[PDB]
Amino acid sequence: GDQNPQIAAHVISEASSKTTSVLQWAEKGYYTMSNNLVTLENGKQLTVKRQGLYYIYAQVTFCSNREASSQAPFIASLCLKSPGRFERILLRAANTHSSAKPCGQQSIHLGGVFELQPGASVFVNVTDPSQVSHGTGFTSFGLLKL
Amino acid sequence: GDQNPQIAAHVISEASSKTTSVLQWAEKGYYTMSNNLVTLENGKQLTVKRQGLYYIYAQVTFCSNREASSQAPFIASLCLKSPGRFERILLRAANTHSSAKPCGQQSIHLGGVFELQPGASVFVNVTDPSQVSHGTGFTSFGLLKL
Amino acid sequence: GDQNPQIAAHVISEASSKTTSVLQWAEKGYYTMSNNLVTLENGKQLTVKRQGLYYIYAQVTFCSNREASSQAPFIASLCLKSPGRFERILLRAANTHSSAKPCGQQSIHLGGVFELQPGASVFVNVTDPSQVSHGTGFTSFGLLKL
Repeated sequence: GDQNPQIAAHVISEASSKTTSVLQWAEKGYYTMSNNLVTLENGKQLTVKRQGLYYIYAQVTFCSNREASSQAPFIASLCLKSPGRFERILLRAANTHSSAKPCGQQSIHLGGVFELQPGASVFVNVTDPSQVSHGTGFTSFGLLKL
Repeated sequence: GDQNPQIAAHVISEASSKTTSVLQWAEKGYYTMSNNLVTLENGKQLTVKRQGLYYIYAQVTFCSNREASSQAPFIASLCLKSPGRFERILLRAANTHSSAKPCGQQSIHLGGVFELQPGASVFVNVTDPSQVSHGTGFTSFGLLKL
Repeated sequence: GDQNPQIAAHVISEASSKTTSVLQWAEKGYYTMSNNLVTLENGKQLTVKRQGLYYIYAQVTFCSNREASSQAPFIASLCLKSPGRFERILLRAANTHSSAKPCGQQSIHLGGVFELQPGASVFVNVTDPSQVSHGTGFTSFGLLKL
């Protein structure tokens, strides 16, 4: 206050206690939720209350074994739920593990501009949630209205 | 309409049928072209009609063999054509294949703020176009005016 | 002039001549410093003179041996100095080297939205500065006010 009412979010990773495969987040650590027109709904997803173009991003780090998760690539997907609609993938990134190298810590950065409908919402899928790296700083998600 | 006339683009990968090495794009899938002051020109490049600072980004995923493409690193470059000017690289990212691991799916994220002249334009170069991953969600390109 | 007075920066890598581990930058090559309300202070850090939300990003490429830097992962961190405050990490990315593969060129992209206080400032830490790749286009840092 007053220095906020742009629409923007930045949210921090947290481990799911359920079989997952969508990422959970919190409003903790270095977080942003600049106003009531974004919210973290659990979800866990970022829900916008205004239509328009948004820059949307995620970062996922994981630590992984090649010979153990041999299935085969890690992939993180930015996905969209719009009201009364099926779900879409917006972005995906793959990284390999590569059989048989050891618990390698790797990151993924995803980002682009998309239209959102009022009522929104965006989330992140991964193939390998147990392998995900829970920070600090390592795994995050957010958006900004342009 | 009306919810658009920011300058912004987001465009989706597509395979070239020519020996390449610049990426081709389409206005398909989750795409954005928010007004007539950006266009996808083929090219394929994003052409802006206004000067100013832009955030510009690409994401390139590829699937690659180490022992096969042994040449040696994959590199994706964000490059600039300005009117009556030579061409410049703005950003580059390298990823290794690493001789001899198998068709490993890897991604690259590129992004930064740059000045563009009226009439523009930006494109993406790669070393290894055949290895590029054509989505969905995998390979993309765009920009936003700040 | 006039086409600038957004707050934005984009700055280019340069090798430290000191034992480091924070990255040095220059206002060279494709750089941006859109006004006196951002500066590159050495530092080297980006210092803002206004409070508010910023998109902040870095890209770090490095070339690395697994068996040589065996310690074990490369990590780049976006960090914050706020006036009269301790220092915080905003973002981190890890990449592995993976013992024993050869001088592999790899990149990292970091980015998110954060609040900055007047007087600011942000910088990038790495584990392995000697391994860092000094462009052109390879290693960069910047921000934009939203």
